[PDB]
Amino acid sequence: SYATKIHARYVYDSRGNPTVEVDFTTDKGLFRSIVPSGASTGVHEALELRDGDKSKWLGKGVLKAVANVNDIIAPALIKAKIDVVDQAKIDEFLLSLDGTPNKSKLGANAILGVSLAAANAAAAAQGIPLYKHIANISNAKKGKFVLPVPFQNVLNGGSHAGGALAFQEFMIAPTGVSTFSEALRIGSEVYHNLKSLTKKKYGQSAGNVGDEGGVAPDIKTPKEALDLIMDAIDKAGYKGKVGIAMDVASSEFYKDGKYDLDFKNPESDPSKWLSGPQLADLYEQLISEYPIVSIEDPFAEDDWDAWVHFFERVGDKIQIVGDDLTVTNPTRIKTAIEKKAANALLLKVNQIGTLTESIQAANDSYAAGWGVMVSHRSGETEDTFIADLSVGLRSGQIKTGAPARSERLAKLNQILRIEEELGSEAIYAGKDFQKASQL
Amino acid sequence: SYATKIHARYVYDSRGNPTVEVDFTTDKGLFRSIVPSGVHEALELRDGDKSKWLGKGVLKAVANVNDIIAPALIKAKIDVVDQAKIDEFLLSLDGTPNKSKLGANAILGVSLAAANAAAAAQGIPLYKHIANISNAKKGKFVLPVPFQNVLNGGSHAGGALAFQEFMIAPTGVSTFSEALRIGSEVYHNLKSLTKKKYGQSAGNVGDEGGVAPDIKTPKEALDLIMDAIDKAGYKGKVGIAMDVASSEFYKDGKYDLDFKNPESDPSKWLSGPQLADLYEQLISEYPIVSIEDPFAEDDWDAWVHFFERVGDKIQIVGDDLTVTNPTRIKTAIEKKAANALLLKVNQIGTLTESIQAANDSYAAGWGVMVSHRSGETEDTFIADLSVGLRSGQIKTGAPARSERLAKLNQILRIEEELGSEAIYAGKDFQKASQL
Ligand SMILES: O=C(O)[C@@H](CO)OP(=O)(O)O
Ligand SMILES: [Mg+2]
Ligand SMILES: [Mg+2]
Ligand SMILES: [Mg+2]
Repeated sequence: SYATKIHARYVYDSRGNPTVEVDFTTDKGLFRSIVPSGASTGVHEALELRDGDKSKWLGKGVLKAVANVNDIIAPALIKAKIDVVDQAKIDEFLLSLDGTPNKSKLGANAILGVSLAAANAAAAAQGIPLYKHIANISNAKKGKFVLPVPFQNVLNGGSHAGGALAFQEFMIAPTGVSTFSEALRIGSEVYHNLKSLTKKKYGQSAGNVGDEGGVAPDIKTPKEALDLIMDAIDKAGYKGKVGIAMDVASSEFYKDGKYDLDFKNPESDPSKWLSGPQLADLYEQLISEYPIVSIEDPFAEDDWDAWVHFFERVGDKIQIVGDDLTVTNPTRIKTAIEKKAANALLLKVNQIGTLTESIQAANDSYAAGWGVMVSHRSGETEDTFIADLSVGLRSGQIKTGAPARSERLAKLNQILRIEEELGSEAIYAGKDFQKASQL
Repeated sequence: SYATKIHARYVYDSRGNPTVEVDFTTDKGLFRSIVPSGVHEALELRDGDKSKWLGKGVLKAVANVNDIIAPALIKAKIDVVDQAKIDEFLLSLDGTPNKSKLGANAILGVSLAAANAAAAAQGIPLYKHIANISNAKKGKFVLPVPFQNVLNGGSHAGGALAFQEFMIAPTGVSTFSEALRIGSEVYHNLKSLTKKKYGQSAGNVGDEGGVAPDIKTPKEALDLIMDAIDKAGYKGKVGIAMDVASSEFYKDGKYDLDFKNPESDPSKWLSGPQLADLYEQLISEYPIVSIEDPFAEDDWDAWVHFFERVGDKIQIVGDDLTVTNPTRIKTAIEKKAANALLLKVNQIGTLTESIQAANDSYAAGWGVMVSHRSGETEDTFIADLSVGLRSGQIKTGAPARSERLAKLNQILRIEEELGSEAIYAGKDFQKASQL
């Protein structure tokens, strides 16, 4: 099976900004993939190509990226007649057209849609589900399929919501149940309880949501957020069954070698900005005070010494996830493994730009004993690729939003479909999320 | 082409509540539909088990599809292209006047999925199959004006603002693509202005993707929208629509525009005529092109009087008035209460009945605005429905949250597919079905 037609268009993401959609046609039909887009994007991410025409979409058009697909990538790839099942060859071909380390000739947002749609087409060519094709090409361990713990960002801050809260994501992780369906039900019940409690304490507007569907109360401290979530877990009836995770996204508030926990205040007092050591101490206290099982981007994207020190302190007690640190990039992951800076990778296909490189990132992580959490971006779409990716890679953990806003539920609903299809051939990762690939 | 397998499951809607999804398999493949969620409505069946989803499970509706509808329909071997026969069969199976045995949520999923299978059986897009079975005027397809709910009040905001929905309608351009782009730009400008004026928190979004700052008066809301249109660079090109949802503040035959204040002075509540005056003033000061539920759901005389006043200058839309209900619709047409209907397919429960309600409206010279629900999904059926029915109007949210954008994105795909065989309804949205 090879591409007969490849056509790109722009569509609107969940924030109302344009992004790239690719239609990849073979003998088996038309396969569509849509590229997501971040807000708190790491400086080391592959290039997201935007038009910069201030008169259209506030400079956020993707007409140039779409044209790169239609006029450069499409005719070259179609001429090549590459078997879509050979994902590595598809991706090698796409990388050859760009020839830059950060995909800055064509744009990662031109390349990725083609890479992902090829994988969908390949699944169809073999008459297998996408998650099985991914398990094949990633060399996942053979046995039961592992369904991921849904890490649900139920309270949004940082760059994803207006208000004072600096830390980006406060997540629940329903690890203390035996099935994915139960975990999603519990997440939805805790979330609804949280919405009710948030409106009662902070007013109706606090129950409106951030970019990823979490409630967005205007609060200044992590303690206030965590206390709210603990109350929701308790009032929903699931005390002791629900872990908490954070994405600090600390690069967003790293200034003058320090960390501003009031960074959205134009008049933030710089005498109150924390050093690396001061911020590390705050985490150690929170990890003791709350059932926090995972912290992501606790220090800035190149603040290696701070990660290394913190890992020495608490790496055996919690999952420590690289996101902006690692940017789903094997070269950065190598450095992080050598330095002992983290013990898990946040896997974002659009940080690196091809499925093959994303899978290499995952396998490099697994080889080092790391966990992998497959992730959405804050600018998401109706695309559901990451659901199948999370299952195929046997990650045992996915981050794809609060159980609100359908760019989030679309992924969670797809896992429900996968769970039903597999029946007893699947197990839910549950408490084993961190080492799920080995199960 | 007939059903070889029909299977339902629950999935989660855009508010995190369960809803029904149907997989309908034929020789052409698997076709999926998902049902949305919000005495005159078809009834959605919920489980009421307070220990699961706070009583909002749809296990019973799902079981009705799997154990009752699927085997009966599969046995009957009905050609899916014959939507009317499919829906007649489904209605016969239930037999109740409001679909309360099997549930409207069980019935609609099968009805919509069958339509998708039927399009595939004929090798045509869903919007074309809908055009065919609805007997839409032959000629160019009409792409709808997106009525985009950018700013919320009423029960959706903590301020005094009594009116429920403020929408933009980018009518002053020649293409759907340009309309949607302008809508996105105006929305982003509105968000920015809202955060500046009311604080960063006021930028966080409601169920349909709009913002809900603490606003005091309709004038304050409309001035904010006008400022966003102007700052975005599209002065004169963008209409405004309102959903007043006036039943929410109708008390003792009067209209309390400060209904969220428990000490609202009843001597300041507006009479029907005073509220009509207010609307007339707003229509003269702002480019308001449509008002939904300007008067309460059974305050018929008020609608009739208001229609005689301004029915020739603006669209007047029934929602609570009409409830996608054939008899309420008849009454409204006979009384001359309004000139447009909100079409909510899940309020009536089959595609055939939805199309009948649209055609009854068109026959009376009414407009039809195809509508989302508050609880939406990644399903895009209503995009193809708005195009196939030649409605010229769709209400499917702000340009934020993908249960809203998925519909608008589908229209982009339809637009590209059609090229010169499509026209944008633009300023002609009211009578688009006759364009
Ligand atoms: O930092 C993050 O983990 C992401 C995903 O939630 O947000 P964004 O896509 O804006 O980077
Ligand atoms: Mg980020
Ligand atoms: Mg992150
Ligand atoms: Mg209404």
